[PDB]
Amino acid sequence: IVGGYTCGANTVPYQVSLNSGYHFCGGSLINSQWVVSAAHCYKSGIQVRLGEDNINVVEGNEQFISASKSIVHPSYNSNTLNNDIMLIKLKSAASLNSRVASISLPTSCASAGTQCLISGWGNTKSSGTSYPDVLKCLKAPILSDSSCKSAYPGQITSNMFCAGYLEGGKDSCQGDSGGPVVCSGKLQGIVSWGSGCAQKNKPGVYTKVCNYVSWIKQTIASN
Ligand SMILES: [Ca+2]
Repeated sequence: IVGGYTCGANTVPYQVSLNSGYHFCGGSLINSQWVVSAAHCYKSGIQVRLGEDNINVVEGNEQFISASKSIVHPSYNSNTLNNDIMLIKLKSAASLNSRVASISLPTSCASAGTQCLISGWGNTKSSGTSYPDVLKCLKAPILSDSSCKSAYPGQITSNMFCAGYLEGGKDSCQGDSGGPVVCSGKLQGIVSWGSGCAQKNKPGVYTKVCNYVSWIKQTIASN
């Protein structure tokens, strides 16, 4: 996250870190056994780390649980990042508490103008590289479809929305991918892509979760 703030330990209790020897992607806990992330985050050997603040120090609220199954969306296209969403089932159920908690799925889509909370352990510089150990947060509005399409001609599908600031300086970044965009207590986006980070006229592009709730629910009901 560029231009954000230190969330505070365990204040984003649905935030997960995906670990394959090192943090490489965010996710969101959506019930005791399932994590939503970005399909472009797919790899084998995933350990899900819940209850994290400092990803480099064992602080006492962590739960580390191996992935038993990953399911990338049936229609994911890695070239266009259309349908940039995947589900991860945990080998055992997380113990849900005040610091490890699921995030509600939306019943309706967010609209342009709604402020949202975006979080992750991604890069904090737009012209440089510095990775935080503790979780970083950013409050950002959804942008209109037209201004999203105008920022990225020929690239925005109906499964994508933009959020952030056209003026630059505040965005998600590399290593935030897969993580949450939460608006009024509902998971409305997944950190997906963008041209650099926090660049003028190049806001963050997010997977539009409301389009996938049917798929998420049916997948969870059969796996
Ligand atoms: Ca830790």
